[PDB]
Amino acid sequence: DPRVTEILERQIKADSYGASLVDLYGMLQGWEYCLAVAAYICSIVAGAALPLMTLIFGDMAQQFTDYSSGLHSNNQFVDKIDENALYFVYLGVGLLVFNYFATLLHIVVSEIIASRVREKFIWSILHQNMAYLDSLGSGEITSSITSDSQLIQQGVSEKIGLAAQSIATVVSALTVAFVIYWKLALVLLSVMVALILSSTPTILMLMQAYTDSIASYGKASSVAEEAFAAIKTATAFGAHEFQLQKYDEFILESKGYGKKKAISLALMMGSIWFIVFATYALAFWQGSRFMVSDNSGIGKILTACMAMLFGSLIIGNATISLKFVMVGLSAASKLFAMINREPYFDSASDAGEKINEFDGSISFRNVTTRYPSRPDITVLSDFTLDIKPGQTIALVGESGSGKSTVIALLERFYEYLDGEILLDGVDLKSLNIKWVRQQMALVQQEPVLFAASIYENVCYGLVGSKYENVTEKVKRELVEKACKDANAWEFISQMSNGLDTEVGERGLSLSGGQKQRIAIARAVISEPKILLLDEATSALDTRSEGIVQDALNRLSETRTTIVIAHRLSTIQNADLIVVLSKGKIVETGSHKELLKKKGKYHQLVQIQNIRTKINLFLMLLQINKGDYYLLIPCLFLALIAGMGFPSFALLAGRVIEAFQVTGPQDFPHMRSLINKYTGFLFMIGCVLLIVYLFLTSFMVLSSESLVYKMRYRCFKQYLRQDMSFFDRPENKVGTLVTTLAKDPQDIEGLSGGTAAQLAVSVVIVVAGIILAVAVNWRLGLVCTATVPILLGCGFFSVYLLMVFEERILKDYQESASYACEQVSALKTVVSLTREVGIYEKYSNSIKDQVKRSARSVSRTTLLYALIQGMNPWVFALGFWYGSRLLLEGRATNREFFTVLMAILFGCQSAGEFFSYAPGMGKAKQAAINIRQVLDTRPKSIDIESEDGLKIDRLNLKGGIELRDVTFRYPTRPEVPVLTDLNLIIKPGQYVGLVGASGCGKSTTVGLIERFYDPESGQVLLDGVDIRDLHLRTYREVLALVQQEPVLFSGSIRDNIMVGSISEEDMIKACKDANIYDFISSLPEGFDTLCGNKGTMLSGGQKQRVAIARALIRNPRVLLLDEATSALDSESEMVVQDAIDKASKGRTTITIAHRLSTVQNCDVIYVFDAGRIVESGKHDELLQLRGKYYDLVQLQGLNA
Ligand SMILES: COCC(CCO[C@H]1CC[C@@]2(C)C(=CC[C@H]3[C@@H]4C[C@@H]5O[C@]6(CC[C@@H](C)CO6)[C@@H](C)[C@@H]5[C@@]4(C)CC[C@@H]32)C1)COC
Ligand SMILES: COc1ccc(CCN(C)CCC[C@](C#N)(c2ccc(OC)c(OC)c2)C(C)C)cc1OC
Ligand SMILES: Nc1ncnc2c1ncn2[C@@H]1O[C@H](COP(=O)(O)OP(=O)(O)NP(=O)(O)O)[C@@H](O)[C@H]1O
Ligand SMILES: [Mg+2]
Repeated sequence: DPRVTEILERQIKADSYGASLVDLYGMLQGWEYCLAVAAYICSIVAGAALPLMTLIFGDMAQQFTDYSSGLHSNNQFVDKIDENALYFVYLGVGLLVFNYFATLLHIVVSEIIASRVREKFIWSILHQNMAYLDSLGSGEITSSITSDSQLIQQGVSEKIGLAAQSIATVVSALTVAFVIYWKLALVLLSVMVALILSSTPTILMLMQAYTDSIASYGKASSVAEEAFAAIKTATAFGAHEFQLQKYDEFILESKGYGKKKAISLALMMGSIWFIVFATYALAFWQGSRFMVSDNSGIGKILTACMAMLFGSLIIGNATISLKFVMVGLSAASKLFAMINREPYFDSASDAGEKINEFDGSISFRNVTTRYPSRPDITVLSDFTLDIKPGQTIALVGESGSGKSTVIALLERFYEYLDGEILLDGVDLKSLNIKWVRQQMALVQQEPVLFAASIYENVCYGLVGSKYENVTEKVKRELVEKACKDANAWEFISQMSNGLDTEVGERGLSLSGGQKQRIAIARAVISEPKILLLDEATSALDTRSEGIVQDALNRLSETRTTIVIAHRLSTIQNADLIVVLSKGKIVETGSHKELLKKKGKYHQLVQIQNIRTKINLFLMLLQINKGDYYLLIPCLFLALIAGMGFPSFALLAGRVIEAFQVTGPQDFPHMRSLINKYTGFLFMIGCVLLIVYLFLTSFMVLSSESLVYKMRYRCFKQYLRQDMSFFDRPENKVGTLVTTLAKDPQDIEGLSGGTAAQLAVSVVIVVAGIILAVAVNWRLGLVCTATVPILLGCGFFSVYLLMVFEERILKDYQESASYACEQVSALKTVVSLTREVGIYEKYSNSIKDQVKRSARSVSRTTLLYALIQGMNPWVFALGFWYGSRLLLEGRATNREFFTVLMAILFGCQSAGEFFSYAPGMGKAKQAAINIRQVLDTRPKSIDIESEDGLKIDRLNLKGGIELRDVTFRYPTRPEVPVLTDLNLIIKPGQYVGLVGASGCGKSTTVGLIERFYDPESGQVLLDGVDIRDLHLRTYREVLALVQQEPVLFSGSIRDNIMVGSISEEDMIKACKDANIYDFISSLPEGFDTLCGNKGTMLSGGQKQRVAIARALIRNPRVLLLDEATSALDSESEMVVQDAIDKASKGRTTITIAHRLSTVQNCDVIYVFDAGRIVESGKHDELLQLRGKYYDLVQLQGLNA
């Protein structure tokens, strides 16, 4: 027990890992480290040189004020201005150079790190033991290959460079502000820190609201998942409003939390602007108060104020960039957990022995095995067997005996706890695993061919052979010979290219017969010593089976072979047959020997013989008409913003002019002016605050509303679709749930909030331009011509960042798809030992991709650096022109700084709208997908349409008639299920539809319920076609009891009343279902929760609840689609008691696999390939000695 349990956990134990940036940045080797260092240095420099613009602005402001006061001569003013303009030019050039190098080197280093991570991941995944790989959920490895490596690459991409730039900018801004003027900087820092620690409550509230909304939509998404999975039951019982009301109850909680989200976002975005203008006014006021003692001047006050705000504003950029770093580290924590895990079997190394002159003899001695997933069941117990060279052995038995467990033990996929497996007397645990797998050839039931030429697919089996590295002509001859010996040359010659044709997604797609023969050729070409045939003809068509079986027999006449045959006629001439029952060998010997013993083999042969004998924005705005009451004020607060920012610029210009003091004699007057305007700069600062407290709020509210509708309607548009919509491969339950999660959420980027923000930004930009032109037309015209440049730069910074974000995902697609292809077929890869070749191909692909990607990036990084450096040049031109204007008297210091602050506000307000650009990158896509979903309408089976003859209960006879019905499943229209089916149920008949499996007897339920319409033919209820009846009332007449009982999450009373068409009909139905006793025995009454929690119920009680649900509506036609073909024998009797009572008094159509139930049917119909072969009662069918007789004999033997 201790050793066994330790082995079973160690085979599957996935140890966790906590990754950091040390692990990610240690992927560099040697001279690559310098690149990383260089990148960071550049980033830091590109962040430290940015707040020097505040220094140069302060110096130019001081020069302008001094010249206006009359302190210095024209020549001095011109020379100083020109020197400051040169300083802007130098700063712009430096910003360009360092931004280029920082971005390029960060991207290159991220490419290198992620490529190393990808290589290590694929190498590690390929060489894990199969037990761990099976444990990994479906699609986990492919998601780690495709969508977890991009996150790692982003975490160390230019995003971390921008985070470092933001931190450096904050540090440098604080340093500049404290070095130039420390007293005012200290006062401003104290006030800002106080106002931030005072806004910590609002941030906490916003994060809480986000978390609560996420949880509420998680509950809503669980309701959506259960409805889609149980869409048949909901369609049959008309539970399309019940599911929608359970969904709407949870997407109305998300709206309630979105109202807190809106309030918190409005408060936070108002606090951020309160800090801005409060600091501005306080800086100017306290600087004037300190000037009466320091003579600091306007320059130092402006430098300190600008540096403080600059530093604070960039804190937001650091947080957004650091989000990517945190997400990347979490993805690394995942990928490094798997990369570091050591496999249970050391197949990567070359440790082990290699048998020379391998004969091909195998020996199992008391082999015992328990799978790691289920450590309590012994799948294989005391397995003993000896296979001499040349002996073809056959493993037979019922499903779950453990036949494929022997092959899994041989191939080292799983570990055997006790016993001993010997290859020519050498223990299997002391042999090289890759060599062991090379000495065998595994031919599975489902053949896997990879996306390559048939020549390459066949050569995939030459790994580790003596012919692995030979001249290509010898390889071509070998492939030709192997394809001839596999009966594959015949159809290969027919194809145009021949051996070079590409079998895979791209190129021709072959039938199982061709794919299986190519797999046989790939197996034979290696000349194996042991052949493992695991049902190589199980899924094959009967006609194809002949050619392939011939190939398999010719292959296996001369090698040690272990045949697991689905058809026992193929293994009659096997040298030895072993019968397995629950992992134990019951008998072994020749065909004639076992038959004379009349044991399990005799029964299996008899059953086989019997079976053989029987056989865009305006659209969403129009949808959300409610936003019309959130767009009447938003065009009035915008007007207020358009009259508040120009006023703010005017006041700022007046305050700067007030500082034109020649000496200490002007300090009193200045102070008075400073005071007065600083009052207005507050009174107009608060008004705008109020606007933000409303405006942002409305934005978020609007968005929330839209999302809610885009959820509700979308769900209401999925429940409307007919079953053919849900049969399509794309419309999986998980896919539809993910679409409901994503698209309604993502369409929030083109809501009324975006329109309001765009309108506000446009109004502010236009108001700034108008104010600048009115104040001084000579200056406003240049401001009008610099604003297009200053806005394009701000937009294209975001656009190029988006391009950098998209490149990572769009570039590693030709290579991630290859890895997902070779990993989705991982047992085939492992058994061929194609692990090294796949590693070499994938590594070469991504190594080429790195070199391509660096040169791809450099071109865009050039433009990004140019845009980043553009701003100081614009400021230099503006200041030079302004100084030339003050020279000629055509402008005033007040007018110049009013224009400057106006264009500053315009560019800061238009940069709020550009941050919406990434969102509209996805929202647009979402919008078009949602429009298709809303427009999707079922062809004929529509529940919402009120067109059709309604049914009258008084005249409702309840008879059914399928007249000349033929039907094909739309997914596979080639294969017919029903052909020319003529069938009649008279009213009140208890009819049973028995038949061989695959006869399409269960499709009659779908046709009567009108899940589908017949391709050609008619279905009539009481002489009236069902296509002319109202679907809702028709389905209310019917009732359905499915094979596996479905109970939607909720109380027992709710599930039982789903089929209600008074609290006493429900009791009566529960009594008729023999379930009321169990209900009264529950801790509570009918309020007990069943779905997904509460008192769990057995299959019998679930089926009885389903029967009561069907019974409440008092149906005239009860459709029992194998209501007991899921129950154990003991439970089946009470469920059958419930079923028999329901049949009395109404038309009942029972499809049953256990023909004991249908023994009391008035008329029994037997199906065969979709047509009614035999009809009549039980005794007459028995006397007929036909297909029903064979079925009852088969059921008697099968047990
Ligand atoms: C699951 O959660 C998902 C998440 C939900 C929202 O999370 C919030 C977390 C806090 C965070 C990052 C958010 C918005 C504004 C951010 C603030 C701006 C302020 O600016 C400063 C500096 C400048 C000052 C003037 C004002 O204060 C900072 C101290 C303040 C700040 C950086 C503190 C952190 C805030 C988003 C994202 O969803 C898209
Ligand atoms: C022109 O291109 C851009 C220009 C500026 C920006 C920066 C965006 N700003 C940080 C938005 C500031 C928002 C904010 C408000 N309200 C604000 C701050 C300062 C402002 O003037 C100094 C301001 O004027 C409206 C607004 C604060 C809440 C932060 C980005 C740009 O591209 C994304
Ligand atoms: N990876 C696994 N983890 C746990 N149990 C497993 C695993 N694989 C198979 N089993 C169970 O082990 C038993 C034997 O499985 P298996 O060896 O596949 O039998 P089989 O006779 O080859 N099946 P079949 O090919 O359908 O006739 C059954 O109970 C299986 O459900
Ligand atoms: Mg099997």
